[PDB]
Amino acid sequence: ALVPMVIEQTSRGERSFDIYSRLLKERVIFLTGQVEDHMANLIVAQMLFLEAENPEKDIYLYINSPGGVITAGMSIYDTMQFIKPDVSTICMGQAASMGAFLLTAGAKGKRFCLPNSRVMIHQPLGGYQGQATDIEIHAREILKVKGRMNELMALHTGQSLEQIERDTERDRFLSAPEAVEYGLVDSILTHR
Amino acid sequence: ALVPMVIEQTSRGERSFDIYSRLLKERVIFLTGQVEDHMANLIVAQMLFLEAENPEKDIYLYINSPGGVITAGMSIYDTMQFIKPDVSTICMGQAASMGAFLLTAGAKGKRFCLPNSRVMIHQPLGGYQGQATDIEIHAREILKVKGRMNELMALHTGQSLEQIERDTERDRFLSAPEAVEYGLVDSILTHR
Amino acid sequence: ALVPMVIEQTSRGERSFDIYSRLLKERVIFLTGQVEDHMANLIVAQMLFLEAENPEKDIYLYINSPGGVITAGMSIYDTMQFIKPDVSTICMGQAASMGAFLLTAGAKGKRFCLPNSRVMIHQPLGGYQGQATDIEIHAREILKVKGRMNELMALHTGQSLEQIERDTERDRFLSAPEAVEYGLVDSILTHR
Amino acid sequence: ALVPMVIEQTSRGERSFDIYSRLLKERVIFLTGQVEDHMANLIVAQMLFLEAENPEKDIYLYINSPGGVITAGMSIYDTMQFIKPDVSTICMGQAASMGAFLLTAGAKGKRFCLPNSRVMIHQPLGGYQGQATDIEIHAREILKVKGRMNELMALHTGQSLEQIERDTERDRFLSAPEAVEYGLVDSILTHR
Amino acid sequence: ALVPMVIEQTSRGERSFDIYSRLLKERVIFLTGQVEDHMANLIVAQMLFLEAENPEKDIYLYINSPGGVITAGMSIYDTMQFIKPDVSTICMGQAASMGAFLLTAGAKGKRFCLPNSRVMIHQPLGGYQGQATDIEIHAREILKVKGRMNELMALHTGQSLEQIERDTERDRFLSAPEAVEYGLVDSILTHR
Amino acid sequence: ALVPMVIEQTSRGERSFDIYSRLLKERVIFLTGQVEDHMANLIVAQMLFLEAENPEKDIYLYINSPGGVITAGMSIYDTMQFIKPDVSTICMGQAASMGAFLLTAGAKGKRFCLPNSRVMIHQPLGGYQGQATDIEIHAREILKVKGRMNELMALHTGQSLEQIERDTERDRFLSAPEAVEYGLVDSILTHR
Amino acid sequence: ALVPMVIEQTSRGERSFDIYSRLLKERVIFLTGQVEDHMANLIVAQMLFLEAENPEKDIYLYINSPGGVITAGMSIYDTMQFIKPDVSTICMGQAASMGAFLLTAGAKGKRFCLPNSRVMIHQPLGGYQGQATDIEIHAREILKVKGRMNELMALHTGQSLEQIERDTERDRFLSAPEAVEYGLVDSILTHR
Amino acid sequence: ALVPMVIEQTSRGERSFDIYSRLLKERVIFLTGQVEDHMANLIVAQMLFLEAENPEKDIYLYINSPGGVITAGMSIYDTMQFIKPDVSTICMGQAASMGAFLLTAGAKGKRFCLPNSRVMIHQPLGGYQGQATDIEIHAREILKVKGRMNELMALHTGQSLEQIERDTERDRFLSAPEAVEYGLVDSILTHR
Amino acid sequence: ALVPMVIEQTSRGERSFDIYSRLLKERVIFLTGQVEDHMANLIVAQMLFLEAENPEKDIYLYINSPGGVITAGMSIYDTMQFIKPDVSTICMGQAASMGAFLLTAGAKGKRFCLPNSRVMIHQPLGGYQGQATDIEIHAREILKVKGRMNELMALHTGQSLEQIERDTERDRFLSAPEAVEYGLVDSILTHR
Amino acid sequence: ALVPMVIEQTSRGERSFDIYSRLLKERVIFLTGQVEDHMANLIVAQMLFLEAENPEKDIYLYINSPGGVITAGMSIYDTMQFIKPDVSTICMGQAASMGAFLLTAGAKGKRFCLPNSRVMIHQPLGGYQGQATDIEIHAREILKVKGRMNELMALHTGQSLEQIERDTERDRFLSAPEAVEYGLVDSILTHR
Repeated sequence: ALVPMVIEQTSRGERSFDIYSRLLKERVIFLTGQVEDHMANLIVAQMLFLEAENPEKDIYLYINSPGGVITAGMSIYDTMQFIKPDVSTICMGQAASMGAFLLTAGAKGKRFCLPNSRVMIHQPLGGYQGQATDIEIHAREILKVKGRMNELMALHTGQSLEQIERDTERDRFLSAPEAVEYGLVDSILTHR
Repeated sequence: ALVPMVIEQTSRGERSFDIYSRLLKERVIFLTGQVEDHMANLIVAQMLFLEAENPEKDIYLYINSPGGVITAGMSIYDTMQFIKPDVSTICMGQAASMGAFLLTAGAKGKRFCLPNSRVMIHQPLGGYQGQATDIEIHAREILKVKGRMNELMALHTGQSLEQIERDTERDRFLSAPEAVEYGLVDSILTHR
Repeated sequence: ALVPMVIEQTSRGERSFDIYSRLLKERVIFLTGQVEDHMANLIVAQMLFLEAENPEKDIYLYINSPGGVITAGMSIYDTMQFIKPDVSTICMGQAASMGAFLLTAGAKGKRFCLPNSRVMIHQPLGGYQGQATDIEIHAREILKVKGRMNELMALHTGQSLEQIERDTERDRFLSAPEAVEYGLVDSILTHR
Repeated sequence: ALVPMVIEQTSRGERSFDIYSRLLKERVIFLTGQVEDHMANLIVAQMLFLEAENPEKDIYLYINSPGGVITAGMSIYDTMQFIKPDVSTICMGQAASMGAFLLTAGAKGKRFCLPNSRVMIHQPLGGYQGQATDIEIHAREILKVKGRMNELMALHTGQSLEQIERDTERDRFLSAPEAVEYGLVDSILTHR
Repeated sequence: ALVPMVIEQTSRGERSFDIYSRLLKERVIFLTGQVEDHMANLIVAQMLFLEAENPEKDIYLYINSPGGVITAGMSIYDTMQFIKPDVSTICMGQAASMGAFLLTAGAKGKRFCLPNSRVMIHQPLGGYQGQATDIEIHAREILKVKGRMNELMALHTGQSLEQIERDTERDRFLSAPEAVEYGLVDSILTHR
Repeated sequence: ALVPMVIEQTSRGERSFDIYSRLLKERVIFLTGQVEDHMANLIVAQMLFLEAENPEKDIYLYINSPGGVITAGMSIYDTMQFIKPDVSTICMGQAASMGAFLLTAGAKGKRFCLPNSRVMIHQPLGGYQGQATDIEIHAREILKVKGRMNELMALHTGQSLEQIERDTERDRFLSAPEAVEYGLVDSILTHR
Repeated sequence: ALVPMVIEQTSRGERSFDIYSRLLKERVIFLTGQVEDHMANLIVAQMLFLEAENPEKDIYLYINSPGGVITAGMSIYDTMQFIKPDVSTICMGQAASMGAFLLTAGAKGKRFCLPNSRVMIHQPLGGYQGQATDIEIHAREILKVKGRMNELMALHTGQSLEQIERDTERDRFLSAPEAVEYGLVDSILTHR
Repeated sequence: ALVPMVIEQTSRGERSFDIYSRLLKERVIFLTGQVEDHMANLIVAQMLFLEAENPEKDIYLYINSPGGVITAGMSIYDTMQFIKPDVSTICMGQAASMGAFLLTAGAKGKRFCLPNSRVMIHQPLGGYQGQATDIEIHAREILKVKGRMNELMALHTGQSLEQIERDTERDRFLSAPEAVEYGLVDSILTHR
Repeated sequence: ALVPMVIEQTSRGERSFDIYSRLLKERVIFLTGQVEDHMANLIVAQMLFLEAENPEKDIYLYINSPGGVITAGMSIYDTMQFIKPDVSTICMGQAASMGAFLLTAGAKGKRFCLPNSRVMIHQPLGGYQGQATDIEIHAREILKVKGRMNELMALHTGQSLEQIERDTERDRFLSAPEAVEYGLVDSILTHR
Repeated sequence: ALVPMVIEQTSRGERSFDIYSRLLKERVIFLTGQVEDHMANLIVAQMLFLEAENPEKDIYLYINSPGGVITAGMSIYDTMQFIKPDVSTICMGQAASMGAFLLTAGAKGKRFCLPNSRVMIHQPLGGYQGQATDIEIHAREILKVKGRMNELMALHTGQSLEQIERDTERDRFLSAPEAVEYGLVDSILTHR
């Protein structure tokens, strides 16, 4: 019973559903832990599934994540922009590195975070071993990636590009009220 | 049978339910072991689930935990303070560190612990490796967290902030009667 | 087939039940292996369930275990004392250390053990590493626990406190007839 | 609950399927992780299954993978060309190495990638230990494969063979707009 | 969801089968990965099952494998020859070593491979440690096996025995068109 | 040459001694690295040897060390106090923990440190595992040692005892000028 | 001979020394590999030994090292400044990090490097684990060291302090001509 | 006897030196195995020692090595160019990578190799992990080194710079007669 | 005493040499173990040393070794062919692979083996991992070496090249008299 | 003092020799432990050394050995037969396997063993992994050795060849009196 069962009444009222499936039914998706490929593929499958179910309703994404692989994370980034319905992202716990990136990518006006949460941002990491010529190729690609993400942060936050450039040089930590002022989230949820 | 099944009768019931799901129906949630992200993620889902079923009834949270990750613990804390119904926390076994933190966060007047339990509190731990510049950044963040945790302790317990500041310098152990006197819990359950 | 199925009859049933669930239904709980947090947590859930189904009948606890974590063991102890129906404990195989402690915690007149069983008792173990200041703090806490466990032994067995302290300095082994004379159990079951 | 369940209505409505089975029903297949033999044996079974279900409709293949074993990739490669309905390949995240090989192999006019994706191509890798005579045999086989892979790239992309030969000498990275101009994909999906 | 489910309508309409069972029903068996005892044992059970289901219809065996244990593989070989209906083998990906051996053992006129596949053949491997007397016994046995394997290759392929012996001295790789000319397969499948 | 040889002339001039023996001859002892039993024993043998050669002349002890095991360190301390000639201690690099303790134990008026050195002091560390009874014994002994070390610090430095106790609760770092003002050393050497 | 012996004539001519001792005799000291405590201690012993032999003659220090422990490096630095004769440093191979620091510490007008050498400089690294209180203490100390390290660079190179701070934020590599222009060395040696 | 002793007569005849010292006396230095810091440091000492002994006589350097660290190899190179007597290099066994570089650095007209030797040349290897900004710094530095090594090859061999760049793209193996035509060596030694 | 000392008299009788040096003095060199770089390097030094001592006298090389790395072995081979005095090679125990190669390279008429010895010959081994292009480069170099080694076997033994080529396809073992007939050695030593 | 020094008087009397060198002087050689190549090589060097010293006097070889590699051991065997003076072998402790082989190889009439020593003999051990073709080559190679070892045993002991072959199929143990009767040794030593 790592994951409990719940029961809901309908017509027949017989069906029971793993608590996470019960939430998927209500259009709630959770993103937790490291961002990698298998995890991300599952999240994308859930979004495509909900898009098909009802193209006219919002999807709520709950984020609590330390970061992860950029390539994997970008498949979520693009799915969210490609599917028709809005995705509203809510930050709880933490949204760091790639987690923060996806958090700001939610529908404008619908980006919210709980009051004791933390958001942290920073330039991408990477590395390589090989011949001097291969090193050059791989170095150029990571720099292009850094530049591209810098452009997307400016687009979603409203900050100038140069300001974004300075702010990601070293780990930058933001409290929930700062994330609001900075422009990463629109508001802080407080009480029901 | 790591987890046994139980049987209940209702309308046409029948229906068997893993003993932990049987208790979820009674609005009982257990929090045990280390506080981490996957566990915490699941508890939050359970609280949202109960909040939706009946916004007007109390949720009982059983705590028996040695401590854990602060970020994960804060996710739980913020949900408890958001959802409409009261959460009544009961400490059994131990509530140490972050576990103690969540124990006192329950609804006022409803924080209760069993007579042979133990509660322990202490300032947060952490660390880092890197360039002197990055060490500075990370040191500032841990100090801010320490400060925030102390304010929340003072708020929930009624102690002055300085008293909280002195008492968490080193591990402080409290017996159940001491937790009551100090202000971490309101009362001790004895016999039905 | 690690755990076999059994079939029972009722009205319409039939009904197949993991052999351990079949016994939970008869108000029988088994406690085996090391006492720890996850397992203890489950024992507690089972006792609360049975208490609700029929507050007027006894619960039988079968004990066969080498010992374990005191904190986890205390949660079981407090629940046994809190709930309304008597809990009758039966020792088979062995009841050592924390296992022996819980054995004597059963309802008076209802503590029974099988004739070739063994009971062993001893003062608690522990340890620590750190600054001399931290060592003192932790040393005091273990001594407080030792004192508390002795009080409870004296209370439940009828021995004076001084006698309990002398007898637990080093491991002490008792045969079933010795446990009866000493006061840990009330009687020995032989043949039906 | 690693994979959530979804419920759909039909006549009776008794349909409960893991989200991936639910999407197979809509003719969507995902390819993620390394390309190997057990995985690229399940994809083949799924494509054959869909071909029979309806020989006149498109199959959608989502590709997000770093590369893999050429043999495994080739059984997929040949099945896609053999079966009657078009396979439309969509690149998300990354399509590197053998992953890119399969991406370009989809139906003409239907090869598309999301805007922040990456495609990377390069000559095949391998190795051997043994007698000089065996080394020669194995060296020849890998060179034949390199030659064959280059012909297939030229066929599908429209580049001359010599241009393909010059571009795969070292890891070549292409951004989504570059893949379009180069000829690996036909277009970029933007919004539904 | 490692293996997806598929639904099939009949009379009443309730059929849910793992995709691999769905294909067994169509008389398709898949042989992949290393050939060993447990897997070989399952392939034989499936063939006997189909033989009984309908003695007058062909069985299709899909082969994609690097090789394996001769002893285990020979139990598949003998079953294929014993049973009544023809077994048609199709090579995809690769058929190396023992894989190639089983490939050519299918019904004459029905051995077919896909165009980008590879087939590789070689003399058997083995080894031993022990006293000089034991080494001799084990050396003789492996040589008898080499002899028997060559006779069967010559029988099924039409090559003279001497030609088979020369060609298996060292790893020999054959492309799909060569396998056809050599006589390992009868033809190459192209498009539906 | 992990350690080089040097040549000096006396009478006949045939003197080639390892560089460390050459300096022992000038009544110079180097103490570096962790202070543990085998190494400390050698430091003591060297001091006894020098005392015998000339009871009226000073011995120079160079200190550069991160810490030690205390017991070993005390045998060095007591020897320095017991032998007749003054031991003048010089701190280069660092003198932490036990190293700092021995540094201040040098003859009054002769404690000196180089200008870019660091001195750090703190209360002793330790630990134990066992029965609650043994834990008590070991905890008492470490506290007695802490007390004794503080008395010796106050004696040698001129600080009040109360001040020493407060200052060793947490690691305290002192720059060379701070060591002078505090009273750990008498002066800073500058240039010959 | 891991290290060869050489023969030199004097008076009787019976002189056979380890080539490194032969060079110590010419007032040549080599500093190579990581800078740590045991090796640094030896370098200091050699300099004291040479200072005693002839206070009026220059000592030559050859440097080829990647870096090391700051504390160990400082004991070398202070001895060089303390002893009377000029120490002339020569860089061959590389002088990185702490090695670069010691290189510039040589007598003004006598710092020289070979033409294909490399010099690299950066801010110091460090780290720590523990209670938030201890983290603060250790973070403060590393920052103080960083500050001290910048003052000495500016002192020896003639650069302004602000310029030094900017230039050590991230590793900066200098070719031999750059080291001269920047002021780390006075000149480049070419041919005897 | 890892290394044997040999006897030679001068005056008194009492000379028994390790065979390698015996050859150092004849101005012969051997460079074997990987080039690294400690070994390179020793070669430099031998070369300086021989220059002093007799500035007018050639030094013979035997090379047999697979390659090594560029920095260490460069300190050898600079010494060869700095010291006054010519250094004649002779290659036996192999001179690969950095080993080949040093081979060509010998005095013009005196570079010679044995007839069955092999010489191999290639571009520098390296790598790095860290932030995109740090990658940018290190990648640039390895490219600067590559450029410098190519200039030195062209200078010593007489090849144009463009020709050197093309030839070091991938491992290039040369036989002794090829090394002569290319210009890495002046001639092949045959028989005494 | 892994290696014993022996005493011999010349003039004053003061000669005590390691038994291996005692035999080096008689112009005897032993070759045992694998032929690698460091060991081969020592043999070359010994042969150069003996050549200088007396250019007109034979050098005896005892061979007992299982194999080697070829490159190191070729430096031994070239030295034997360069130095003026004949080298007489004697095989005892075994001369396999590279050992056999060096055995046959000795002076004609002076190659001899003991009667119970074994000689074994085979084509060279090697391997490589990497891009298909690099595999091709490395795969060519190993074949050039195979070619050259066969050319030298034929030259020294008198066998035709075609015959050598056939005989080294697989391990070929020869007894002492067979080696004589084949032409690897000139004769068998029997008794003094 | 792993090995002690001993003093002897000769002429002047300045003689101090390791105890093993002292015994070599008396023509005593010890063979102990496993037989391998580095060890065997030393024994041969010692025997060649003694043969030269005095061709007319016996050499004593003490054997105490569990066995070892035949190839290495045969180099001792052949040297013993080649050199002019008789070699007398004495067995103490044990002479097993190859150790027994060498024991009987001593001069006829001079093979002696101590009364509680034990001797054990058995056919050769070995093994191989590879292609069936290589297995055959290596298997024949070990059988030839078995045959040759059998001939030599019969030659030295006087047993017929058929008897030797029957006796070595399984480990055969002989007490000292049986070794004498069998013919492995000539007699048993008793007391001086």
